[PDB]
Amino acid sequence: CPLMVKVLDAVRGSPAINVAVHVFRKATTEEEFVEGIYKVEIDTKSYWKALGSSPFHEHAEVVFTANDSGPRRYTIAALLSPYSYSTTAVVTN
Amino acid sequence: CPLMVKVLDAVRGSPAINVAVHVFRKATTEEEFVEGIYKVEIDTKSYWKALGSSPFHEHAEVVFTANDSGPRRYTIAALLSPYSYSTTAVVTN
Amino acid sequence: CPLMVKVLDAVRGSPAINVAVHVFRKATTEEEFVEGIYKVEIDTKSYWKALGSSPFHEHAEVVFTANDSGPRRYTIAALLSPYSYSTTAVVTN
Amino acid sequence: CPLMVKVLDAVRGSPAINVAVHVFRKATTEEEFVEGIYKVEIDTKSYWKALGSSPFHEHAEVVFTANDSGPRRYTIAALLSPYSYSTTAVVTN
Repeated sequence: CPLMVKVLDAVRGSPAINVAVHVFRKATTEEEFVEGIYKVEIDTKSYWKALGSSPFHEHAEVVFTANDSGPRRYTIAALLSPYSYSTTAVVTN
Repeated sequence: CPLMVKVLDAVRGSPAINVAVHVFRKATTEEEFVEGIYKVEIDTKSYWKALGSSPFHEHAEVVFTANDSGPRRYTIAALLSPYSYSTTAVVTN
Repeated sequence: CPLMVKVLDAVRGSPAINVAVHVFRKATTEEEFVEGIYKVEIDTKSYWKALGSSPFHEHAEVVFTANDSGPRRYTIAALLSPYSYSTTAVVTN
Repeated sequence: CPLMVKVLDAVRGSPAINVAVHVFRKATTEEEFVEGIYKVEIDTKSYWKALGSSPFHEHAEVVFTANDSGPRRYTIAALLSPYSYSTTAVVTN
């Protein structure tokens, strides 16, 4: 039972490529698989995550306040987008 | 029982490509598979996530306040969009 | 049962490529696999994460205040986007 | 059961490539695998992380205040994006 994978075998020219090839062959127990390829996070927020095993167990008093306030400019040209013969310009006068 | 996969075998020219090829062959127990390819998160918020095993068990007093307030500009041209012969410009006068 | 993987075998020219090839072959117990390739985080925030084993157990008093306020400019051209014959310019007059 | 991987076998020309090839072959117990390749973090913040085993156990009083305020410019051209025959310029007049 052979397995064969061909991706972009013969490439002639000047391309602009993003390639992600994931080949997986397999064969109280737990197994976890977390694969992440080409992940972009520009403005990402996580406040409470994975607090753990029994936090704040007894009479916890938590006062959490969060403010997202301010001039923030995120100017991106060609995010995760390859180009071959083009003109990518960010002109901020 | 052979398995054969061909993606973009012969490429002549100047393309702009995003390629994601995932080949999977298989054969108290738990198995978890989490694959993420080409994930873009510009403004993503998660406040309470995966707090864990028995948090805030006994007489918890939590005061959570969240405010999203402010001038934020997210100017993106060609997000996850390859281009071959084009003109991608972000002109902010 | 042979396994064969070919990616970008014969490349003639001047391409601009990102290649990520992950080949996986396998065969109280726990196994965890975390693979991350080409991960970009421009403005990423994590306030409370993995606090551990039983933190803040007894009569915790936590006052957390967070403010994101200020002029911040993130000007990016060609993020995770290779280019072959192009003109990437960031002109900030 | 042979395993064979070919990536960019014959390259003729002047490309600009990022290559990441991860080949994995395998065969109270715990195993953890954390692989990270091509990770970029421009402005990344982690305030509370991995606090440990039972911190702040008894009558903790924590006052945490955080302010992100100030003129910060992050001008990047060609982030994680190789180019072959191009003109990458950051002109800040």
